[PDB]
Amino acid sequence: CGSIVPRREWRALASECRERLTRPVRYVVVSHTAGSHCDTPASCAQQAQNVQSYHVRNLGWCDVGYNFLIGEDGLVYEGRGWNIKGAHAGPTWNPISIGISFMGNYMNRVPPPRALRAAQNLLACGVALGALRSNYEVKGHRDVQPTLSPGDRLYEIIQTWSHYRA
Amino acid sequence: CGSIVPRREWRALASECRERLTRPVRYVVVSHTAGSHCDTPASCAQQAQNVQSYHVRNLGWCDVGYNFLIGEDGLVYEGRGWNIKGAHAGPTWNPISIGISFMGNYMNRVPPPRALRAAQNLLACGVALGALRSNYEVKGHRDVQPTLSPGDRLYEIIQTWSHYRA
Ligand SMILES: [Cl-]
Repeated sequence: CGSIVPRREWRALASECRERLTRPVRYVVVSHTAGSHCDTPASCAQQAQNVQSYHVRNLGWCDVGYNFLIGEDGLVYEGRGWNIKGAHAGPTWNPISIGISFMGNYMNRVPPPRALRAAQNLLACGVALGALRSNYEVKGHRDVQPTLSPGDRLYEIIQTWSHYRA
Repeated sequence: CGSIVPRREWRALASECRERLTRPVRYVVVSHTAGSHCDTPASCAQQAQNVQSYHVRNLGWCDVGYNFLIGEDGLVYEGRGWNIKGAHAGPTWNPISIGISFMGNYMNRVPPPRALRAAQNLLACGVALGALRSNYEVKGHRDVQPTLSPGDRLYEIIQTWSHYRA
């Protein structure tokens, strides 16, 4: 499901994280990377590489912090996946959430419809696989942490999603 | 289920097809367009437009002949959809099948894994929706019509699919 781009396909470094999420997960936190935007499979694969590079080598993390990344190419990029706890929303929310991050800065841009489609489809695939609860709740990154993420315009959109709860 | 680029998004001309398929459909016929390939959302949306233009304007069909198109950008493009009979495999197979076409020429190229993923994912959602049978069968275009489509290399791959039946 999701036609998710797997780790090796975007040339990811090997994970070394061990902490597992306890399925089914009840929460989904939507962020933005506040990094560069990308609109092709080649450029978004490079961008997921860059995001992981910063988390791995500079911040010293066991892997890219997000469970999944959404490109403006309309594709979902595998981060830590469904079963591995992320590092994207702080110690309160990391073990009870799935963190999906839109690659870009969305204070003054909206992501394209195909990016939003990929995100909602990804969440449906998480329900189908048992990784998410049927009644999962979507939160903005700014609703759980002091941050402008996921950006004003993207935040406006996710507030209209049927599973969003402030 | 599934993420599909809708007709209006790739700026399709309005369909005038009326004849319906009978759910659930038993057969899926995999073609290639034998035309240009594309690996970005912008270029693949244009390519779906070009394919439809040739079918509608030159061949005089009611819409693009394919039920769905697959781009090398990794996205699925809505053709006639799940419920409308296509024009892709001749009068014997058109009324009993779903026609999916990889946009490109795959005599000497393989489609990228993300294109293959998009096609397999699309068929799974067809089953989930009830548009396809649980036990649908995948055929190559050359298995039902005299043609090189879907191309030697693509044909080699679909023969390895679990629902393939020569
Ligand atoms: Cl970490």
